[PDB]
This record gives sequence, C-alpha cells and structure tokens, in this order.
Amino acid sequence: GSNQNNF
Ligand SMILES: [Zn+2]
Repeated sequence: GSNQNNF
C-alpha cells in the first residue's frame, strides 16, 4: 500500500 503524510 502507498502512504502519504501531510504534516
Ligand atoms: Zn505499502
């Protein structure tokens, strides 16, 4: 699975 962090 792909991941995205929007800090
Ligand atoms: Zn993954």
